[PDB]
Amino acid sequence: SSGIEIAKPFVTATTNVLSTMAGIQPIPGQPYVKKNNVAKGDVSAVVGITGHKNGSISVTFTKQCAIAVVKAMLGDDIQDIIQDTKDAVGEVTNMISGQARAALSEMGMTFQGATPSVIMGDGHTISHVTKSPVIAIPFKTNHGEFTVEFCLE
Amino acid sequence: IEIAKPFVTATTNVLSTMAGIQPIPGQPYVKKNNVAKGDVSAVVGITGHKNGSISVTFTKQCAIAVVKAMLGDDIQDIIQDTKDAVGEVTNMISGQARAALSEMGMTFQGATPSVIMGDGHTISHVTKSPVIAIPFKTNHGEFTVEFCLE
Repeated sequence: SSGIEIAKPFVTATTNVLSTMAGIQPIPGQPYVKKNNVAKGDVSAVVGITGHKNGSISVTFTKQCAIAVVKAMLGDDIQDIIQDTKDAVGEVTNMISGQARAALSEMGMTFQGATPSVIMGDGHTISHVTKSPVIAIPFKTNHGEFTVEFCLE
Repeated sequence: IEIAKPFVTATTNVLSTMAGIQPIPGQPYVKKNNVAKGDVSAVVGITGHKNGSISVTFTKQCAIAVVKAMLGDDIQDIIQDTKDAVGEVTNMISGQARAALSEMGMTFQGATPSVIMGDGHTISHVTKSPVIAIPFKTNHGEFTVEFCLE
């Protein structure tokens, strides 16, 4: 009904991508239906999906976690935080989209994926515009937290 | 830039019909920077003929004027109201732009939008294609629509 029942493909994709690319040992918590109208954080990414239903996948990182991801993927010494954040988080997001949609296809649901966007600025908010509930999955890592959100309508 | 025209048509039509605002389009250009900076943005993915995205980045002044117009000046919660009003505008820009694209032989599906708030945030499109930006002037300040296709 809410979409919480199909959280697994999104959670597994997120865990696998962050593990592989960043080595930050992501640990998902329990999915929940978001009751707040915003995700608040420091680096976010978002990518639309289309299919039998249309929706979106986002990830909102704490500053520490986004920095750790960028350092793990491109090296401890950060060349240009804006460009490297765009590139590293953008690739992570493309990979989460590809892997989550591959998992969904194996469950008989084909989705296409749009191009991601990366948002920066301390304490920005991102809000999904949808008639449906938004499902959030919080994560712990070795270097701070992030949350994955998705919706389908 | 011919491919920009459906996005300009949709933007101008939606803001006039829904928000009482007449945006004056400038010349589309290829972005040379890695970000668009602003106070309220919205973004919506598209798929089909190409995969891509449509975004809009507003100065605070312009975003407030759009939200007030759509809420009949009865803003009760700026966060919720911005989400709803800018979200609806973005949904309609996507729908109308894709209808105009279908008229030029390119069929696209649209994802659900997201609305971004926070003064001086940036949004960056993740693509190897060039990003096209269209500047607009209004009675309430500037905004820019960007899109990419790959």
